[PDB]
Amino acid sequence: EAIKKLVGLQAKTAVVIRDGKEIAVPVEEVAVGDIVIVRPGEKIPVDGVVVEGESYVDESMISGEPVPVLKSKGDEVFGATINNTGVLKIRATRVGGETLLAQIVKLVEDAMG
Repeated sequence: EAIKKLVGLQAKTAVVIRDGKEIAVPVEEVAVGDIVIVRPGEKIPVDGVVVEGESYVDESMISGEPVPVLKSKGDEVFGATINNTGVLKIRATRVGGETLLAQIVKLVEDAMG
């Protein structure tokens, strides 16, 4: 439920493109600037901006909106959201405690702490 469910929704792994090749890494190893590749059906692991591809993304777990949202080059995407329809390449813009999800968690933890 709620916040506890959100923490459980965070990605644990990512696939980054480094030195011209895909590498699967624990999500903690993703850096701002990394190019991440996300396949249809996979969780977007960090916040970022689409650099390649076009796909409907399911953001219901954060925004509560049941209808997925079209993401194309230049659009922002959020960690923990689910990529639905097409492969996306995304440049990471916020990772770790800086993601939207992490900021929500922090807001609640701080207020209730």
